[PDB]
Amino acid sequence: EFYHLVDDYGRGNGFFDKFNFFTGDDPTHGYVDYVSRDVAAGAGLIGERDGRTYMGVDFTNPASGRGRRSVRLESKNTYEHGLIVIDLAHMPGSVCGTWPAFWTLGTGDWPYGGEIDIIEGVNDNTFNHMVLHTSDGCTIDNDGFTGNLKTSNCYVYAPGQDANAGCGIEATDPNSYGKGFNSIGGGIYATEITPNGISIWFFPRGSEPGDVLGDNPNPANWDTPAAKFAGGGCDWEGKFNAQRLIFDVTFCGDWAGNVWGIGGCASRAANCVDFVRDNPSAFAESYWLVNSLRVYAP
Repeated sequence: EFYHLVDDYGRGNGFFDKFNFFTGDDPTHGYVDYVSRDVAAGAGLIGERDGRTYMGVDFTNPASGRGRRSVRLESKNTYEHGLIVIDLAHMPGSVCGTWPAFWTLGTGDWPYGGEIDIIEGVNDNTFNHMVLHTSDGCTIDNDGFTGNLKTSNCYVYAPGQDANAGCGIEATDPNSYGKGFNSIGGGIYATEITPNGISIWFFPRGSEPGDVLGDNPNPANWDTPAAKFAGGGCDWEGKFNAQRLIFDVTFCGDWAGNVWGIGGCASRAANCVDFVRDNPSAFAESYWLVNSLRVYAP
């Protein structure tokens, strides 16, 4: 009643069988070499670790070619309305030069089917950033969530914002991302998509509701979400269509590479690319460790 399970991703190979591995050049122009499932398996980039599904990057070899090896998985199934719940024991760390994301992407030409970034950040970020990217004509209200609103216009080319900033909300818990998240053993991110808006809850390890992992979650009884995107400034139903789930870690590129120079990573090397190419050992923490991924429908 309210929500029922429609898709449990399981773990290991059964989990990977539910995704297509993207191998094209990075759309965000990162210094990354997305590899095939076979190559990933052969490189230790994907697998299982004590029952948890693992997806990481090459932290052994000096990089060459398109960039450091990683994987980008995009789900075979798509969902228009629903509740996506991911329980993570570990996510890519706050590593200089990286840009991990767990997100959703609509069908058709971007940004017309919408995009939802659930877990995303760069370099040595502390806080998670939850963000929507849409076509023109979608802004959100500033209430109903605990995070800090950074940009109110979800349009990817919104007038007063950096290109492709979208409408983002920054989480206030320092354990919501990277280093901190991993120090507590991770947690759960649940995101609900309805005809009236999107909500994303973050439950640090141990603080989750008793029904969040079960077969009939009821978000209506959960604590205030970390981010909520709603309001009359957007036709929620028309701005987002069927979404596929995506996991990736890219390096440098349009965001991480672009801000390398003004942050705490500037001292590691003159450029982001030089650091990522020459310091493989730095990326050992850049991996996802999934306990479960389950999608529900109303």
